Amino acid sequence: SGAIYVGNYRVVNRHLATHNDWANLVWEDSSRDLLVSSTTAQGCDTIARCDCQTGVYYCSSRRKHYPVSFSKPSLIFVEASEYYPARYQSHLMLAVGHSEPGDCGGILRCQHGVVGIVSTGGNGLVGFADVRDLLWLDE
Ligand SMILES: COc1ccccc1[C@H](N)C(=O)N1CCC[C@H](C(N)=O)C1
Ligand SMILES: [Zn+2]
Repeated sequence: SGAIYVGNYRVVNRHLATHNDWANLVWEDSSRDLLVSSTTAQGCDTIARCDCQTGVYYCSSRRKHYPVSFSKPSLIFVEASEYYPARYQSHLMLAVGHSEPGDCGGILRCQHGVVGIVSTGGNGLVGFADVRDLLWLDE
């Protein structure tokens, strides 16, 4: 679990969105596994606006933050899970690192701010849903 809180927005994995998220919906995209809802209080996270390929992510199944090198956002085939059939997920970046299903939502960040959140994993890989192209999150 986990979310990004920027301005009056809450960014979560679409597959983990709550009923309150759907009832206060701003935008959602199943192909990216992202959903954004509106919040009453203002958030403290800042979104990175860069092309960094190194950063640090939070792994809840280890209570640890790990530094990683990650690929550029791309269209990647993701195997069938209990939340989605086997499909191509877009705007996804891969890194070598530990992940388990409940790790989705953990933040990946670089020197400029938040880059994205954990969305996929398995076999010593972790995939992050990028949010750096969503310029409207800052307005
Ligand atoms: C962090 O997730 C994992 C980590 C290790 C092993 C396996 C997993 C998950 N079975 C996983 O990859 N997904 C399940 C949740 C939906 C994901 C998606 N965005 O399509 C795919
Ligand atoms: Zn950066």
